[PDB]
Amino acid sequence: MKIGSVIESSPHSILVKIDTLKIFEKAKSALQIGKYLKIQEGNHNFVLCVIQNIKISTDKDEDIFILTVQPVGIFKGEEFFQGNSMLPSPTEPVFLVEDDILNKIFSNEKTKIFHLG
Amino acid sequence: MKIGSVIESSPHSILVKIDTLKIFEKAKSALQIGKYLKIQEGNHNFVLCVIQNIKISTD
Repeated sequence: MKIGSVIESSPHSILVKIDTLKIFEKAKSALQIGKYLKIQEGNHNFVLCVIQNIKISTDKDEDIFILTVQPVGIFKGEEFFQGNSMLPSPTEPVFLVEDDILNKIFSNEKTKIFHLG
Repeated sequence: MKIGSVIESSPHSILVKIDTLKIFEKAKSALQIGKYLKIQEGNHNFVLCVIQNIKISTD
């Protein structure tokens, strides 16, 4: 919906399809190797994944963008967990990710904060 | 029939098919990690099968 939908799947990797032209160029800053994405995976959950490979298909008049992602965890409500088993199926949109949630993940209340960089 | 038919039979895996998109939309809630399906296998002896973390391959 926001950027695209998932097409294929596997017990180790997830394959995502992204529309071309305006959508890719508008949000090309956040579409790089090593960054993060979130997938709906049902109704109220969300699965966090990291980008590993980006390709463009043009042969046989099939111009489209294809991404490979690997999950890292699932956050339910306002808290983050690790080691997710439930995984998304096709017709599931991807809704990008912001930086405030990343700040919340890496710096929780108390937890004996020790800064690194 | 109910969901689909069998494409390939092999000693280690069975390749199955789904008829159309409406069936997939209705049964999306039951095709995911660790879900179970049964195949006819002759007259009445059903065979239980297991599927992986996600169960799809759109082609």
